Amino acid sequence: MILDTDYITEDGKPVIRIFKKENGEFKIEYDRTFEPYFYALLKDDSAIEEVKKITAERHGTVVTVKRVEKVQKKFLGRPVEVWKLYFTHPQDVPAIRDKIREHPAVIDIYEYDIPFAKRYLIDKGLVPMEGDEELKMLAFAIATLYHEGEEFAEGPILMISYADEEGARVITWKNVDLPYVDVVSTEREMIKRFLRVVKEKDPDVLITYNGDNFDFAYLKKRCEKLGINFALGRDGSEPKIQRMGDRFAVEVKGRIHFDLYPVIRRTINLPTYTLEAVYEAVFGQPKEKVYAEEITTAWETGENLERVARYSMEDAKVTYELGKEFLPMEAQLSRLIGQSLWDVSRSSTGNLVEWFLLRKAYERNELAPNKPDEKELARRRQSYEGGYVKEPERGLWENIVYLDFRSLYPSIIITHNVSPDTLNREGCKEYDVAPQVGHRFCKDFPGFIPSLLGDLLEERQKIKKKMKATIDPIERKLLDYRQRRIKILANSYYGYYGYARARWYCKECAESVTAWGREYITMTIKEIEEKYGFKVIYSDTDGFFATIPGADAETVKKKAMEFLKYINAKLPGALELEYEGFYKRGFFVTKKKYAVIDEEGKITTRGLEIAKETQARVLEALLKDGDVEKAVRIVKEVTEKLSKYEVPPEKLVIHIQIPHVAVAKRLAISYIVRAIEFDKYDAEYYIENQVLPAVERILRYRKEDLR
Repeated sequence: MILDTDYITEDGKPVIRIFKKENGEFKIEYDRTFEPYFYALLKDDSAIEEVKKITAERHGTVVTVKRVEKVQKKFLGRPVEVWKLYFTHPQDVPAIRDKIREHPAVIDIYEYDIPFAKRYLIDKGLVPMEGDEELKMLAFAIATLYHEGEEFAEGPILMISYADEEGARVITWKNVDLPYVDVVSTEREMIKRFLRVVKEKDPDVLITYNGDNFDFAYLKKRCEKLGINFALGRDGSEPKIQRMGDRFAVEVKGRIHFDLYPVIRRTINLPTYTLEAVYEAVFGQPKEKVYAEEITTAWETGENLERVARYSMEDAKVTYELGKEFLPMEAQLSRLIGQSLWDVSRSSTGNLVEWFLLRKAYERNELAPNKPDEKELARRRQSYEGGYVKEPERGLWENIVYLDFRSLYPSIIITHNVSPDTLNREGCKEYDVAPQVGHRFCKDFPGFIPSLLGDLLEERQKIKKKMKATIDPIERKLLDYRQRRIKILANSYYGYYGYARARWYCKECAESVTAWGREYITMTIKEIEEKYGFKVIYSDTDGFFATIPGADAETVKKKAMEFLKYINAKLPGALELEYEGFYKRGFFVTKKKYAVIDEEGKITTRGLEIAKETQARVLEALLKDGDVEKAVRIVKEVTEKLSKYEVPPEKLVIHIQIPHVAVAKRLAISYIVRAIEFDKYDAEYYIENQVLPAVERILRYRKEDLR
């Protein structure tokens, strides 16, 4: 399995090394054959003699142009004559490329900012994270001592917790008595112990949570403070720090630093991104949290070190449990994109497609356009973004079927050949004009993007076919993660067209897909009402709900299957409209806020929602019971229990802490009322101001009719 690629300079010559676990042992390959390059397009091949003598300077050693060959590539669907400029070392390119573009006879410069390490993977066709070998993993986290005002990492570390397969142990420094805790000498010996623990297992993945911005920076500052080489790279090197724009990143050479925070950030939307909230959002188990003030109160005194050590151990366990969950799906993404798991885990969705396009561009000899210059980069961000959802029909509806579009936006791209190269082509025999926006796209020749897109969907079906007829469940899990990965990549193409930093940027293509998306739904938002009964209630992009009014619960299903076979033969090729599921009593209030049922309970969704109890008492009556007023009639009967001071009050309690911080000033942490106590009347405001969202959000009669 290829883990990563980079280069070392040897005698001023670059040497690509391919870190790869082959069989059960780690291995380093070496390739001194490879050499960097970029392209130049010029007026006449006369000045190629003048441009070869363009020289720059790096480290007081003059930079030269090594060799040059003339190659032919198709750029914007038409072949071009560009020159492949070779050089000796990779860092020669940033020092001379602007001076070659500086030449008056050179028109433009191409493929000059691709990292040398990643360029090698593309041009050599080497796909990372391939094969059936298995990677050793170990998760570790550090818990330290904190004081305000003090600079970063001034205080020492208290215990390094590490979790591998076969258990989670904790190395420490003070004396705590637990079967999974190791004490030794000082803060220095515990590092050399942990550095010993790491190399003994020799893992391929060092799993961390927020390790790019906390753990490694903290470990490094104190290691140099105590004069110890932090040997973590399998070649004896120390973890390198990348700039990565705003925040920083850390890589361990020979291994894969898998920071969970960036990947958790991409796939989940949470109010706070703490390990405890992340652990239960992914697995459902609560996780106790020991704070920075409690951790700096136990060690300094020695009182109750039983919890400060056990919290770090659990931090290690869940970071391993999360990494073991999220890494297998992130490995197929790297094998799909063709970059290291390190590069892929910290990449935005748009840059994932960019890496994937550069790969396909090289195989198909497509010259890659350049990144935007800074003037046009600020010009692309001003672009108007417009997506609209028709307002949902209000009321209570039953016997509903939800119809869904099979990959609407990518299917629009392949059918109409939506691409920057086919855009406004000259002299073509057939065009497709987009609705309202009016862009033309040639159809005689397939575009670069739509050709690749069709090769992705027609590669996911061929994989979903193979998921069945495979017996090993872990093998079905491999194909399950890849097919689920192709869909995300394909759905990122429409967003890539609007991506500002994108190379294959085409705002004309993006507006067309939205217009075609709007045209195709509204065409089928009707066409079902005029010919098949069936008036629609809710309708977002790629999906709409519909039902026949006052029809049988089964007749709608039998009528829903008839319309599908009709428009599926009416729509173009890739446009497939599919059947998702059946629903009974359901209501819709403004776009994107809805709650329905199926046929056996279970609130299909909420998308909108003491009071935690009252709100669930409004939902079930509105859907399962389906009575009209009742829910309004019921909440009006909360004042009879709450404002009358006659409902069990010890639920008024807000068990959530960090009225605000005044009870802490009063207690110079559950509470209800500047009180704790309890066992004397409560407040006449919570009954309305805390149940208003339990009603007004869902109930849209008079909001004071419940008062």
